[PDB]
Amino acid sequence: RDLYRNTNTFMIRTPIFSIDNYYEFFRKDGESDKIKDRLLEICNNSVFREAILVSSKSLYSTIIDFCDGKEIKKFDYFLQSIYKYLIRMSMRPTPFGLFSGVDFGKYAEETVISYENDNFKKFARPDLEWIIKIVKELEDNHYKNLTFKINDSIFIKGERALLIHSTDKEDNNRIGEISIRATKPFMRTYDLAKDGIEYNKLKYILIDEYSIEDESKIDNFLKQLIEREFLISNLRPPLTVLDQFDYLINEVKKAEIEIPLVDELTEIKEKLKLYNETPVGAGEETYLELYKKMESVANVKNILQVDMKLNLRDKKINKKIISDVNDLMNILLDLSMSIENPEPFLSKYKQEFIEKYGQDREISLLEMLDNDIGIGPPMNYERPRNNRSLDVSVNELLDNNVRDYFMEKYFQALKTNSRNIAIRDDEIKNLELQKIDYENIPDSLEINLLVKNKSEDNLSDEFQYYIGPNLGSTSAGKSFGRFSHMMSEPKKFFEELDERNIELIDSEEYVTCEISYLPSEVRNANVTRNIHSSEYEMSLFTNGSKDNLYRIKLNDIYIGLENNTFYAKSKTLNKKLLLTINNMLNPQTAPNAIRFLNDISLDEKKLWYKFVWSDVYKDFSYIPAIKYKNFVIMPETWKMNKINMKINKKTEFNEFKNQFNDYRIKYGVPQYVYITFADNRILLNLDDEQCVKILYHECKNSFNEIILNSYEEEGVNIVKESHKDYICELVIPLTKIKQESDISSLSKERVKDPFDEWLYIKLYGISSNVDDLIAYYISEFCNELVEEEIISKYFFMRYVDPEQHIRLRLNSSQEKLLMIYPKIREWLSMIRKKGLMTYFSIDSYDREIERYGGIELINIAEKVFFFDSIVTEDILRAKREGSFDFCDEIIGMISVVHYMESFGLPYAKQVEFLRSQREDFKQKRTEYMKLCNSNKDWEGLRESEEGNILIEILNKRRKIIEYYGNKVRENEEVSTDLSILDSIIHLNCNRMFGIDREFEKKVRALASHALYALKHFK
Amino acid sequence: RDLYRNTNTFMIRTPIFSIDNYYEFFRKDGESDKIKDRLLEICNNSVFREAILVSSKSLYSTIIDFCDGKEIKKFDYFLQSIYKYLIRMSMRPTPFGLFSGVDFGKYAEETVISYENDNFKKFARPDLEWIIKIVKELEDNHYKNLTFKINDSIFIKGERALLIHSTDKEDNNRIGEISIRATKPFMRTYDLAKDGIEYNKLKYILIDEYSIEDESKIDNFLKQLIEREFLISNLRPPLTVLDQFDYLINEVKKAEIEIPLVDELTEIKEKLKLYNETPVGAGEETYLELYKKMESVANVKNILQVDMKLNLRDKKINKKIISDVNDLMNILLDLSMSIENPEPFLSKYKQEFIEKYGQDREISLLEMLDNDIGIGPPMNYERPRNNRSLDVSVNELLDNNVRDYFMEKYFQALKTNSRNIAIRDDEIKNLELQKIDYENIPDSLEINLLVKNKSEDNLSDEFQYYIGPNLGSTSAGKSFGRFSHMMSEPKKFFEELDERNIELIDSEEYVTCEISYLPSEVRNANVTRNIHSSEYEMSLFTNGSKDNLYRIKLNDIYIGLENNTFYAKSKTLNKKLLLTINNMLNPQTAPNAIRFLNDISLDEKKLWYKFVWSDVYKDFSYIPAIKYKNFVIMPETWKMNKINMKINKKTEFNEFKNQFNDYRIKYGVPQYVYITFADNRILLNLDDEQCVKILYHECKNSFNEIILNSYEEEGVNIVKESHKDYICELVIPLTKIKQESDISSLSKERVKDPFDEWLYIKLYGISSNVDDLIAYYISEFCNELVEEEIISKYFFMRYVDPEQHIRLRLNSSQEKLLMIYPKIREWLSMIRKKGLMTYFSIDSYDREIERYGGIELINIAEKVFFFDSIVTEDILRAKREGSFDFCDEIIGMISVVHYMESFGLPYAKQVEFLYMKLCNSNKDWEGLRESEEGNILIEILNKRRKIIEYYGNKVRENEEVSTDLSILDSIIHLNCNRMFGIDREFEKKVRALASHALYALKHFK
Repeated sequence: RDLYRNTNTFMIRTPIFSIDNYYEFFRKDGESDKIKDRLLEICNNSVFREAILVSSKSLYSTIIDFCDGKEIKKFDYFLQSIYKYLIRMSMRPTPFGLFSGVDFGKYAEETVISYENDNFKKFARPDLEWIIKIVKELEDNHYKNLTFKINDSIFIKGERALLIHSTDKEDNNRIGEISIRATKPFMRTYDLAKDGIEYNKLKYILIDEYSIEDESKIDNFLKQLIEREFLISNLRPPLTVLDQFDYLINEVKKAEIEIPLVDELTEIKEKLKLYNETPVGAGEETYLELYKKMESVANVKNILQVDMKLNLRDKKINKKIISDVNDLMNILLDLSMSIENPEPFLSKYKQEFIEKYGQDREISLLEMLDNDIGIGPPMNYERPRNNRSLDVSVNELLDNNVRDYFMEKYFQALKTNSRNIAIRDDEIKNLELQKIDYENIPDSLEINLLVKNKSEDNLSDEFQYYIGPNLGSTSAGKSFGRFSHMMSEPKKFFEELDERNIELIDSEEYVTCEISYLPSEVRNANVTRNIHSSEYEMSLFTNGSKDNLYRIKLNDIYIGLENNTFYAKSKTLNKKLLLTINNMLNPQTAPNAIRFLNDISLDEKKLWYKFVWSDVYKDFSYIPAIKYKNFVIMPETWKMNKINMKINKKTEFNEFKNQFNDYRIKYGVPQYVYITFADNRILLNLDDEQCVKILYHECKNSFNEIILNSYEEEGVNIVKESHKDYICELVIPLTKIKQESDISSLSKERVKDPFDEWLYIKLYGISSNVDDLIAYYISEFCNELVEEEIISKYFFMRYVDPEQHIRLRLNSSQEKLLMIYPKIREWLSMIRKKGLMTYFSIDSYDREIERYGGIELINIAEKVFFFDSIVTEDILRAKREGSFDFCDEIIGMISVVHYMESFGLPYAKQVEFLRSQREDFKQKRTEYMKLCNSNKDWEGLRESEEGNILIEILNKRRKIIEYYGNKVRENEEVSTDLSILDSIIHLNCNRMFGIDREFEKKVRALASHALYALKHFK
Repeated sequence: RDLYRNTNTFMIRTPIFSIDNYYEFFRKDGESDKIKDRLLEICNNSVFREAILVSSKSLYSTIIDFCDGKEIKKFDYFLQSIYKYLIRMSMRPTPFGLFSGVDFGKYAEETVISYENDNFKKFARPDLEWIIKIVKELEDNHYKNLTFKINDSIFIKGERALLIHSTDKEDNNRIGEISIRATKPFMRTYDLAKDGIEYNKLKYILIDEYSIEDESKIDNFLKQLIEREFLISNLRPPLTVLDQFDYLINEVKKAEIEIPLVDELTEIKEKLKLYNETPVGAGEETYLELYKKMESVANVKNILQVDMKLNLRDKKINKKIISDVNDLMNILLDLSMSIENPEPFLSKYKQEFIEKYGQDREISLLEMLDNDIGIGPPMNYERPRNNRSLDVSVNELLDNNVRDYFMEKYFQALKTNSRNIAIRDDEIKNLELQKIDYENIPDSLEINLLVKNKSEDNLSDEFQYYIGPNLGSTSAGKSFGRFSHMMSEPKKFFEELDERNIELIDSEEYVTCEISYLPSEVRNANVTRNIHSSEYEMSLFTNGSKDNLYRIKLNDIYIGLENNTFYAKSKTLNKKLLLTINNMLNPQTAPNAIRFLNDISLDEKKLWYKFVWSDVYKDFSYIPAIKYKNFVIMPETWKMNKINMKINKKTEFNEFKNQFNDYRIKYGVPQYVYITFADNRILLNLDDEQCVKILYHECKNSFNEIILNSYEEEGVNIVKESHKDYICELVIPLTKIKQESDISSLSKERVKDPFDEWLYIKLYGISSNVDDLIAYYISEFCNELVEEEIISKYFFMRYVDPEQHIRLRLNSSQEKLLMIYPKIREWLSMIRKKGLMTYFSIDSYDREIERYGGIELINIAEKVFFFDSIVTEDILRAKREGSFDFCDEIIGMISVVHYMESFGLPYAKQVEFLYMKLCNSNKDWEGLRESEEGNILIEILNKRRKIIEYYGNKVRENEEVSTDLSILDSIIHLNCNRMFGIDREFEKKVRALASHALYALKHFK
């Protein structure tokens, strides 16, 4: 079965020169091997010169001097640069500058890709580093004309206000939290600037309502907020519009400011329009005029960004490619089921969240991630690291059968001297792996493919695929967003993706939202400006493209768990958010909030390019190519270490050369390899290429990322111009086929200080005597205090920190509790002297209000816990006194059944409730069916006087549970009271038996079979 | 340079049959391949029959039927048993039964080992299961005649008393503690039976002093103590005497009991003497008579234990062997430095011990290991597991360069199709590993070697060595003690080991102590009775061999740390204990106390047979042999899994046979291999060998312990009888060459309850706003309580228990602390409402009495902490106001130097204990007082000076205090914590810079 379908279009990538320029440069067709000579004939190529100019203006100036014949001092460093760019212009399809370009194709019944005469169109635009220099300059002068909004990242925490990264930053301050004080005039500003205010309109209101007299005090105040980016002006362009520069000119035209600058920007816009029409190689002088004019307006290092479009004549591929890729995804998703814990840090974080907050609350995203008021971030987040000493250990738990399979594959490959390992469908089927569930399949993806034709002599589309060095991406659209200004109809592309996303998810519960973010170092944002079609937008440190009706704020995002998976909800909308980011922003370097919102959008989905064998082979210096059918998934690879290569920074060439030839002979390294960083394809039978090799080896300390990969050395290239071959990469986007409380964390209702109506004691060192201490000591003392009316009620339960303890909670007034504490000390000293305990502590009681039904019902649940304590004490005593001889399993079963009977869950439901969560251990059938039958009044149990004692104890608890059950059903705001019933059953088991998960599981199984067998009697 | 020297002697081990009996049974020289005929011929061999009789009387009875010509039921099961025993009699030197024997050799200038005609002596003696079956019967009938002692394993905990393993146990009970109530008449008996007492003398004291009037009450009391083994009778023999049965016959003569039993025991003793005189094979009829006599006295499964001595004529080996083993030990101890954390679980336990008890306390062994009053055992101990939910993840931290070295070795071996990997001294020297220290080299060891002539051509001692399957032992004499009754002069062997141990350790402080333990399942102890020459003995559940002067009791042992290594000490002796166990008792199944005492004796020593490459190759299904010079360190090995042998329990033979022949060719498995369990050497070219293979493989589910190892296929055997080869194994023992408080844990002095004169508050949620919370809020509130005289003093510090918090401690009376608690509540609510904290708790204050000098000086240290808190608040406030602008590093250095100066540690010591203008304290910090900033700083610090001088003089005045520099170091660590919190890097920097500045000032001091 096919799991994915294609979209309407795909991306084509291709370098500017054919492969012939590469082989011809290594003297393929000419005897000359002079160091210069050819070096002059490459610098006479105008397309090579213009490509260098747009990328590195320093290296350009050296090439001019070289053609002038001037002495160039380094020359060594000069050759390395020229060689590396000549290679990168012929061999690396990845699009950058003018070295490589992009185009968009369509699926067809045949493959044909061709170049037109009018190949290569330029798309130049201003760099964001340059634009934002002008924005700051203007608003630093003319702010009285501007309109301001509050920064949507703001968080207000007590008397402090915060932003997600440091602004107006300081080396003495970035060592800790940086914040402004939330003074009353700041809180007034926060309400006025909510949706934009004119500067003069804001100023006079503050001067009015605070009198001040000194006008300069308010000007100085507002300047601080603007300079620290708590206020954002209208001039700053959105990243989500199609043209940031046109936006800025429009805004300065609305303000009617700096009229001389408006003309200069218009002239720059016209010069830039002229430059984009010049063909490649003709633009050199035109670029320098524009670059000089822009440098005269704002002096920054980057100024211009340039892209180019291939402008192909034909651009069709045989849709057969989609049937092949669907085969690959099946085997990879099957293999993904062998890893049991693929995200160990996020999985640990769920346990911390549940232990703090339970299942029934939604928590503010910014509170939750805070170190002081939250639980902090996951332990692998490096922005504001978690300051707690938590355990960082992890294990993904690979299946030992799959570890064996790949190790036998490796051994057989070495023994037979095979350069590749092949996996096969029927070999994987024999592994007996668990099948993937549909909800775990990822909803869209992108894969990068190099395509070569396997034989022209068969006159057929026999294609060989290699997965590209970057593999792909986790969502369709991320690779395309960077080129939205080059697409003919970008809105129609993203509307399709948005429609298919909405089609795959639950209707009416979800809305789509885009995340947009401008970092402090704005060079990084030049790849982060893109179009989108999500309904809502959250724009941080920038103006948004959306109207204020569709604007979202970080302090409005609440996080919850459902089905053990995280979701995000907007409180103002009361909608769940489906979150998108249409660009290749790296999550691991973003602030923790953005990284977390990225992570949870992929929660419980498989990551398709996380390969199982990666951990099996991580220690080998050599790995064969891994392939499936006609896909090469990973290339053949070699790496270098201090054992196999013996190199120092004091080592020298010729000495390295001898040492490296021994490596090539020992490991079989072929003539062509990639050096897997930015140096790429190296020809080893050429001494200048080994000079690149040694310089990298020696900077990389002879180990660091010195990884060699084989070249794609079979098949032939599919893209041709006349007779010249071009190397070509496809990006294929795929979409999944569809298969049919307001109580705050520190409210005084939730958290009770010591002696604030409750005294909460932890008793340590109890494990050897737990049952005698409960049944005798605690029972007598607390039941005496109840009769003297000193306390109204108590309950206890057993827990584990490191070390086991009893938790004992007493309820009264603060006055009465402080009055008796001296007698509690004497009591606990007497217990210690007998050796029954070691030490104790007093703690804050944190009330689980939402779990037991809200602020009304938890008062009744705390009475239910009081009566269940008494019954437990009485059962433990009668058991110790020998008054009956039932096993622990029988007492558990009877207690569970008596709970459901008194809570009022009718028999038709009971079995299904005790299911949904011992077959040969039922062999006591007659005993269990006799005892668990509640009919008449436990008639089968009352048969023996031992059983009569037992039921007369349990019935002390009955009437309060009935009352609690009726109120839970009487409440219309509470639903699935079966979750409340389940919670109180766990606590009774804890009280009687302690922590034993297998024991509790046994009691619930062993009682579903007796209730089932009583079907004929109900 | 040689690290080890030989002892006077070594052990020789040899099977009872020559290897020719193996090849002749697989038709080496025979055309016939019938299963019978040969099956009849071996069953007519008298040595084989008696060997089977001594080991399994069941199978012996089947052999007799088979020779009587009856038809056996199983027959197939009959074949595999006879094959397995014939092979084990021919090929496995490990001594057991009559299958194999032992002898003791001496070193010489040349090797010659030869059998005499008088070979093979029997050494039969009774089994302990039978001895103790008889002992229980007598002490049940005749207890009134016996003398009794307390069980030396006893522990008393509050009102309960406990033993280290369950007695009179119950399957419901064994899951938890089992104990007797320590009632007053028990505590009286515990004093009376200290040195032993007669039953009547004990009974009538108790009856009198408790005036019980009903005599039967005390009888029924003492019977329960005896049945539960809280009392031990004189009849029960020591495991550490030479003959347990002669001891038992002697004690019943002293007691005069049951004289009709005593003559029967004496006659059993006589018949046993005659049996030991019979040659092997001649004894079947005499064994059955003695066996049936003994079974008539006590019916139990085992009854008799038998060994045999080889009685070699010649037994010299060339002393050259000792030089080769020194080379092996050099290269192995060199490799051992590549692993940083080889005992991961015990290192965690050292951290938990430092956390709970610190560096200055000695803790009772049975308290420390207790789950409730102690910290429990290490997390890998299986006898009462640690019930705490700790993280058990562990890592040994192998050096990445050595992993690379071994991985390129393995790749190169597979590529060249080589069957072995060789390690070399110069290759290891290029790894640039750290050098092993002399204190880490283990004091003694034993190594097992199979020895072959590399060739006969020279008639020369060119030897090839294979390390035996069990490798060796951690201590000299562990392999030997099991044969103490067969040695000619056992005391002279064990005396020289004790003397060599006493010579290696520190004089005067140490004594040697033997641990002896009898388990509840006594069959396991038949290998645990041995002689020793240690000065003291601890005997558990048994009588000892020593007088009461030299008896040690388990509740007398205290544990401490020194130099980050554990030691054990006796409180009565006031001596450290050098602990010995001269037998192969497995520590991993012993009670937690015995396992911990074993682990102590090896702490911070290397374990020589823990091979580094064992972790690197653990995932591979084939491994070449690892060798060095002329040692094969590990054999070549293959293992089977569900990928390479697709077999199931439903799989039939023939299909297995075709499946396996494929595996052989793919992996190159040779003709002879060991199946590494109790089936051992297999000839794969023979079909019944394949039947043994498949039978094992099916039960082992095609995975469990199915490891194949190659045979020692080159060289020739060195032991000959005329012209018959025997396989021979040596055990070489070696010894290292020498290179020249009374305050209990729950005393009211130590632990203070909440409001018990101390109020101890932990404040959470504070990490964003420390320094402001200290300098303003805590400062202004607590100092105002001192002015009111509501509290006498306070101090604070910063800690982590996962979450960061402040620890704030206030001192007053209980009545005053309960009176003001409402205002403390109002105070902390206001701090919370500003968002400066989240929640708080009240905790017990556990005072570090021994760290700060004992019960008197601790009261002064707590005043030093009070004045140091005030100075920290003042410095933090002045910094926040900007009254000075020094770096944190400057303030740290000045405070450290001011501490040493005011504590009175002179300059000549300061640079040994650990900018120039500021740290020069001369005149009156005159270089600092020059600026106004420096005058403000120094005036704050001088608030602290007077109390530190007073404290320092009292420390030096108390002659009971030693290394007062540890007190100064402690209080300097606290000052840094208050100002900067927890950052180990920053303090290390601050101290380093201060030392450099003080050293540069030598001309000025």
